[PDB]
Amino acid sequence: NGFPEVIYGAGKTATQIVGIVQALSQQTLPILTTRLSAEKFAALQPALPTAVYHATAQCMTVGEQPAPKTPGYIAVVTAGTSDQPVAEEAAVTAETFGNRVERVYDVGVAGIHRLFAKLDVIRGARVVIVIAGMEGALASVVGGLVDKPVIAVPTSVGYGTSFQGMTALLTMLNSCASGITVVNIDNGFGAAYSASMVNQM
Amino acid sequence: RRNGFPEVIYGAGKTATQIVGIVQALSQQTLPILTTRLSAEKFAALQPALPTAVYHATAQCMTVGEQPAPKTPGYIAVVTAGTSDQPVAEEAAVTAETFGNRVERVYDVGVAGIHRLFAKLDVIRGARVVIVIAGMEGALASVVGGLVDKPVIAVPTSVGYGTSFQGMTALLTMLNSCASGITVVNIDNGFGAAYSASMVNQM
Amino acid sequence: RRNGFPEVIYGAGKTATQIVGIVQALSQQTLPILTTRLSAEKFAALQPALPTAVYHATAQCMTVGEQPAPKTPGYIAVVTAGTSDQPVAEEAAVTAETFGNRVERVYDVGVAGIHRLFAKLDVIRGARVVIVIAGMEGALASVVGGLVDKPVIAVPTSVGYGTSFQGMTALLTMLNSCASGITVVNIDNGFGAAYSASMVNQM
Amino acid sequence: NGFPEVIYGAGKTATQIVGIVQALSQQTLPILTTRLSAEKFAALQPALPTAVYHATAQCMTVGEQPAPKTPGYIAVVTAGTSDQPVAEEAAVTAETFGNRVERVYDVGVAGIHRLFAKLDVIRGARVVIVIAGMEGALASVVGGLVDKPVIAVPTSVGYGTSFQGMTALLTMLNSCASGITVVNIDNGFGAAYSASMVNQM
Amino acid sequence: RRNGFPEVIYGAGKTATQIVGIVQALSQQTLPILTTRLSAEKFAALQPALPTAVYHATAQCMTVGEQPAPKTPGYIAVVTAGTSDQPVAEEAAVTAETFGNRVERVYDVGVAGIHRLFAKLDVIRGARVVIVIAGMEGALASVVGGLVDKPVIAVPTSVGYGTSFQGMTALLTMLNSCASGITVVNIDNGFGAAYSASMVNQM
Amino acid sequence: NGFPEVIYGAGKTATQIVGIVQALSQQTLPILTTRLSAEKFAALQPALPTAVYHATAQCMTVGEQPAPKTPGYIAVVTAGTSDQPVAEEAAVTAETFGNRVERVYDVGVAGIHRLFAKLDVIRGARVVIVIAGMEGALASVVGGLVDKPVIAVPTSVGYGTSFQGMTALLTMLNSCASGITVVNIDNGFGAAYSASMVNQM
Amino acid sequence: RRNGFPEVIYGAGKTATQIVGIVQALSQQTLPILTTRLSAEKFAALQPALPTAVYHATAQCMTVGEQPAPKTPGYIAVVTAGTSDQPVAEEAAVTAETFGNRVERVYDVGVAGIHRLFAKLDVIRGARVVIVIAGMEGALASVVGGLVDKPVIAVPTSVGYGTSFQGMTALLTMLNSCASGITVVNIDNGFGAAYSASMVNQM
Amino acid sequence: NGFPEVIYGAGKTATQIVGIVQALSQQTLPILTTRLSAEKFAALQPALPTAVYHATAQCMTVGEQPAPKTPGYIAVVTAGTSDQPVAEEAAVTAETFGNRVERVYDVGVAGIHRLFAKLDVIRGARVVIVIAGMEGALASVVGGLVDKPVIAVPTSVGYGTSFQGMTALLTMLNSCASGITVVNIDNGFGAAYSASMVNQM
Ligand SMILES: [Mg+2]
Ligand SMILES: [Mg+2]
Ligand SMILES: [Mg+2]
Ligand SMILES: [Mg+2]
Repeated sequence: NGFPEVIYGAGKTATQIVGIVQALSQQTLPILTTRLSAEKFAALQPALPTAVYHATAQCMTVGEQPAPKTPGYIAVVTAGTSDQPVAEEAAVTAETFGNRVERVYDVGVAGIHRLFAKLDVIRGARVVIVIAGMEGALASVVGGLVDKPVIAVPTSVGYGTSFQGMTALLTMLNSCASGITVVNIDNGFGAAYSASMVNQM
Repeated sequence: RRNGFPEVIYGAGKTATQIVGIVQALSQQTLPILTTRLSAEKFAALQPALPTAVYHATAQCMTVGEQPAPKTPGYIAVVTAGTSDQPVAEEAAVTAETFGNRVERVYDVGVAGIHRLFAKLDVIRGARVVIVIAGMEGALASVVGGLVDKPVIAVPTSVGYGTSFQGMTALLTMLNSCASGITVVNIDNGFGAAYSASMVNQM
Repeated sequence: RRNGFPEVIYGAGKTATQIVGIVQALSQQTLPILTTRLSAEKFAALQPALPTAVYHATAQCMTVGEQPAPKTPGYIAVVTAGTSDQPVAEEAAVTAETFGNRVERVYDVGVAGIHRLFAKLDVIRGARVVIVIAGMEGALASVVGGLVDKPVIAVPTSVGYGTSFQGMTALLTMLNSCASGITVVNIDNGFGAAYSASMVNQM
Repeated sequence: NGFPEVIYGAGKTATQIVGIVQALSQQTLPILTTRLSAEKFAALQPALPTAVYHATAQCMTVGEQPAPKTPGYIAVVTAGTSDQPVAEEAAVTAETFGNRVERVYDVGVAGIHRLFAKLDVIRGARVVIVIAGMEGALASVVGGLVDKPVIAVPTSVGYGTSFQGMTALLTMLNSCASGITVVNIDNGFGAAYSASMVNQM
Repeated sequence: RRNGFPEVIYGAGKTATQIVGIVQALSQQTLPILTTRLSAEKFAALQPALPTAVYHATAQCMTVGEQPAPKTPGYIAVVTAGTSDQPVAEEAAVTAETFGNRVERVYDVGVAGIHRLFAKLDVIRGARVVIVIAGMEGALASVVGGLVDKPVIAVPTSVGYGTSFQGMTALLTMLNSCASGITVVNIDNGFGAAYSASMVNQM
Repeated sequence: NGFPEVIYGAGKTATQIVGIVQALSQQTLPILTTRLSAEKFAALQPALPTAVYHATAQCMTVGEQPAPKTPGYIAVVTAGTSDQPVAEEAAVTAETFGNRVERVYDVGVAGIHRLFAKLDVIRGARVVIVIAGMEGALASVVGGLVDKPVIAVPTSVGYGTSFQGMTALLTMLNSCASGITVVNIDNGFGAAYSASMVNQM
Repeated sequence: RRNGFPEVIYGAGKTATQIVGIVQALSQQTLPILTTRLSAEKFAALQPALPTAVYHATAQCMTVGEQPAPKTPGYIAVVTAGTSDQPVAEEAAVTAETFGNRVERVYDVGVAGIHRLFAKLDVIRGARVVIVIAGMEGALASVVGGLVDKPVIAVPTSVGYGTSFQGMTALLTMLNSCASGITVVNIDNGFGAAYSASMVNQM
Repeated sequence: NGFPEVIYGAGKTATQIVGIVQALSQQTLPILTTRLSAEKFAALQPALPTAVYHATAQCMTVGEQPAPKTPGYIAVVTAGTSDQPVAEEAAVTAETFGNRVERVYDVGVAGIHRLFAKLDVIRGARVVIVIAGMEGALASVVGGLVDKPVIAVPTSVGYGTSFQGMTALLTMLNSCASGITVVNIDNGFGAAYSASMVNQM
């Protein structure tokens, strides 16, 4: 089929992932765990010593770390430092599928000059992924400045009236006619999954 | 006591003769009066009743009276995202001028083509205050906010396609951009924005 | 710089003569232009002004210009749930073809009668991308998503009975289906979906 | 009357259920406890040793476990493993009322072939109960494929934009013209109650 | 394979001739067909096209075909809160009868005057199923639910004053009443309620 | 003026109420504390030994318990046992203001016969106060059966789709033409305050 | 049994002849009847049918019958925020008078110019009950509530600009003001407010 | 530039603020920390002993406390004592930027006479800042009584139907034609930032 396996680390218990990981990882393409608790990564180190963990990403993969299967790369960009978790969740997921990924972090619209410094890197990426929370303006900015496919991920980070990310989700929908397609809140996985399919062309 | 304010009438709540009954009752102070949000038909039956009255179709407002020079040399900037927001922006611009301010309009400056914003950034930054008006693309307030170090009044507009929610999303996004002096007002309320912007300009 | 894109005009924001003032001003590049979401009356007063223009009533769009061969041999699939979503789907299909793509339409493929989906599954799966369009029954994006291993752009539609919320529920359900490459766009935004789908098809 | 008794395990205190269970279970049809805390099942074992507990269902019944009062059975189907709690809450409630119930678990639309494998069992059930959370598509699928009464239960399980189950509740309402009638979020009890009445015909 | 169901057409999505093109194409099975939610003008241009067709203005539905005896001796009860819910209730009643059920209507049984409910409680309780229909006063489903030990399908209606939210509150209240067999359907969906109620009546 | 004093027990700290209670209760009409924590009632017993506490009401009054200043009484009615807290919050507040109050508890619409048993008491009360949460039908029922002023209080108690009491608030508004006026969620104080004014006529 | 209440008909739910069929059927008790929320056209076709009927255009209500003296000497106060709330307030005032109460109207008492409230505060405070009616500026209920020690029934109105949400925000703000006897009713429900206010006035 | 630096105390970790404070406070205008945890103010005292902390404001500034750079002052007014936190958050932020600020606290509409006692002070302030939560009526009152620029801040404080401050945000928007411009919930920083710009004219 070509796609690795993926589970639901937050939806399952501390060991149901490992009870089915051995029934699902019978020497096949590497495994992926999304939404894994920072504490539950320690309660499973003795069960799988050959496991790597990404604290910022809250994801863990046990197996092969593939190589670039395409000369083009995906660009993950984020406005503030508060969205770095869901950014790395998308980054390591786009890495498991076998796509080189370039990280462009802390590039909010409050400092728009920071984007034009890294615009040459963003424009030369087969797909780009915009991440935002409070006032998801970054999507509209990169959408009108980059004529390449963009995936938008809203984040639940923020305080009052952000509505746990709902008001960023509505922003990036309202600027979709610029080449932007948006997925669900905190769904860095679904963005990198779709971005991988577009990059694997 | 009056502190130098022109008179304002809500043109949508009154009938075609109730507003001319309040204009001719105020036609003695020599200070210009203003009427907001009145339809083109609400004025068409008035042109014979008020020969000394001028109407702005795009702004949907009417002002009648001798309008003297601006009270302050500073100018406020009315920034618009797309062509579909020209009504509300002109509603704010024509009412901002009536209170006695100079106003430099900066229209069609959406994020779709940000270079248009950097073209007129010098005019926007050198203004006492800036009023941002945007609809489906509520991002414009965030961009201008972080690029100007002067007060900003954001005004969402109801024009948009689906999920624009008659400008409700534009309201939330402008609210979540209160970083570098962003301040939002009600939906479509170009007047109240220019009301607050006139006091800041004439501090 | 232009990278090979046809021209697009928002037909709902302009008047009947403002769009023919922009068509004849662009009638020199020989590259076809497009106009989205213009009413049948907004075109009826134009047929004498543009003899070389064709209109799609179901799509509510107008394209004028010599349309050459497709730029890529791949084809995108426009999948529709019910007969009531034919407008938006055709809006996406006719604009997806203008950018220079082949498109194989797959209509009336609702979950009410899933066998109709398994009938044309071979055509849908062998396409470079797939655009799903659904209204009250937002489930179609979820089913096609888990059944095709190609990118999918979901487009909710406003048509529906009560609680459909002008397609708002269809938006939420398509958003909660981002498993196997599902990606949603704005309500009724068949154009923006096909805009993104054209770049993925011509990577 | 024919119906057993039922209480509100989460709405009452640790012993108000037992203070009224003896005033209400004076040797009558078996008793039922909905929404009972996993901890409070241990603080009441000494008070009623003849009590059975279902951890997955979070329900406990003290008395007779009846037999099938009708040759037909009710089918409880669920899309993912995250809805198994409210599924078993409905399953054991349909069992107390005296209806045989067939469980068809982990049958999401992401793997639609899993449903057609068990479709012969679902189609031959006097009533079926669909359970879903994220993108409640399963209801519409079974509704258009099974010409038998369907009850729909939305679940609060899920992350962003699921709105604690609200966005599944709206989905199954919008496909009611296919023989689907939907109840409240996490209300596995009300679904099995109605499904029992339909089965007891 | 068909299991004994009459044919149904969504009269709101089609044009005045598209539904008569589907009626005459089905005028060979001798099994009656049904059309829901078609306007009185959508039928007025049809009376010459279908002499063997009967229309129910209050129900906004049309049925054409030889309608035989009921399939089961049991009867379902259609309970209505106020006079303003007669349209949707009759939409459910006329479609519930077409599938081959007897139906005993119980109208104007609002909580404002609960004695009217206790008057016809004997008729309601002795029915195989009961369909409750209510608008601003969504409480009726809760009262009947706790008073009958038979399945109940609740149907909210969009009619109401402010805060009724086109029947959205009626939907929530009927949802929070799932105690004694209450089960809610979509807004105004009298058909789908009667569709489910026909299968329960003919178990 | 005639009205006792009232504070905000949940909005203030453990002793700001007592720091201002002595500046506000300089030998005047009795004092009232709304929304007081069950734990904070113990951290203040040494500061005011002449204080009475109502655990169910989560309110405490320090001073005179007045007598009926009017021969008529207010009736507080509640559908289920889960609304008894906010019911007693209204009951003891209507008692401080000097109105006799009759309690009619556990009278849901699921057992409508329980209401007609106590309808003779409800109908003879100058004001009545309906309390409800899940499916606030009780208000509409008593409103159409009692031609006397009714105050409606929605409660935050309930599970899914109750929206922390929001969906009961909308119900009792939609049946206001029957002599019903509704206040805020869990605002038993504001109901008894208004009911007192109507009774003190 | 009737306890002294006039008759009330929902004028919006019935047709132009159904309400005159209920008026002439009640034209024998000599007790006046009332009809709420009927349009000016719904009465224009009635003036010949009921010569002994009077209509209130601002209130959109019609009352027919010999109206005797007030039942109690106390008076209720109907307080209005702006000129745009005169319809609903008059709907409450004319129905409050029909039940047999004196009512002292206090109009145009918005927070924009609070001195107008302190001018007529003596009249408002000395009333048995007070009904507050406000739209976009829902603050008026909070101000009057803390300034009068008599029961208050708040009534939000649907009139407003953006974000007023057809008076939904006015409903929330009046709900969050339940401090000194504030009690809110449904949107635009001036009748139900006056229904409750008549029982409190005649305790 | 003229503006001091500001961080996000709640969005960062216990020391990321200090890891970048020394890279950002290389002997420049004073530093500002918004939304700082009451506990995290103690875990950083050994790292910066020359730091002052405002418990009510939940903000801490390390450096110069400037002097009035303009003879006019900003007025922060609040209705109840429950909004004093976000009030002091705005007060100390307007103080860092170099504006004298006058505090007018506990001035709700329930006691409107308290406002007219301090109205002479409010009217003589180049900018005023209204703070409110439950029934944000105070903004409309001061807006119609003060012909000077007003900034409105809604607070998340309150109970039922306040919707974590959402229903105050909608109130002050609906009275913007009186010279009122409103910012986000609990955003005392953004209000004082804008109020400073207006005062620095
Ligand atoms: Mg682009
Ligand atoms: Mg079916
Ligand atoms: Mg009554
Ligand atoms: Mg002012």
